[PDB]
Amino acid sequence: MFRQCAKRYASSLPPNALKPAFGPPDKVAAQKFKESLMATEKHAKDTSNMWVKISVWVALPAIALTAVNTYFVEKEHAEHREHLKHVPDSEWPRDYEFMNIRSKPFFWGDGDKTLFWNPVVNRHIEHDD
Amino acid sequence: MFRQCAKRYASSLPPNALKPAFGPPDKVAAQKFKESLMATEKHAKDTSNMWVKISVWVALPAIALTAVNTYFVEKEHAEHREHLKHVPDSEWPRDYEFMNIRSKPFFWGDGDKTLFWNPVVNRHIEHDD
Repeated sequence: MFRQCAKRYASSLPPNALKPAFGPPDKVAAQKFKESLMATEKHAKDTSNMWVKISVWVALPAIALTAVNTYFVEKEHAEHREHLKHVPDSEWPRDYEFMNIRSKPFFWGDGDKTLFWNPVVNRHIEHDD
Repeated sequence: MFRQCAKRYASSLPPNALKPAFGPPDKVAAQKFKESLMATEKHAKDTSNMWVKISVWVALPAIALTAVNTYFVEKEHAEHREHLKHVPDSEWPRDYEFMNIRSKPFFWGDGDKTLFWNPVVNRHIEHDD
């Protein structure tokens, strides 16, 4: 019976459960910017895989130097002598066999046919196995 | 006279969709920049400069071993001093012929006489067949 004790000018019905807002905001560029991003996909490809992959890149030209440095380290020792002496000729395994054909180059020599009886034994005549 | 009214219909609705409006050049370039200056400042990054910057970081450790290698080879003659007599003869092109001409200056030398029997091959030619 008693409702609204004031005379209105136009029929209306303000909000009660929902607020339609009676004032258009100002910040509208913040939406069109974030909205364009959503659909527009920029993230792609694996950047982490390519990043670490660079390691091997510089690791190739780098080791190339360190690799040669090693040989240079023992270069001083190599030139030096400690074991494996090289003086006599008998030590040479090739010599013996080479001595055979050596009979031609020199041609002249002492005891060629007689000395030949030595190597001929190394040949060893086989029959079957 | 006049009879222009603003609100006549008792049922209005905000235009959901609008119509296109073409015309003269709008130029979105000058606006793209003016928009950034509006609130935010100019700003200027330089992450790319980090690529060359790191170059020095890795250039320190690398050159470290490189520098040490410089003295390493120098230690060669250092440790093994006293070297009046040469060695490489076939390597150095000059050496070979040099040993021949040196036969005079030296005058007296042991081992050069017999060895001289080899270089002579170059002096005289050999015609076979």
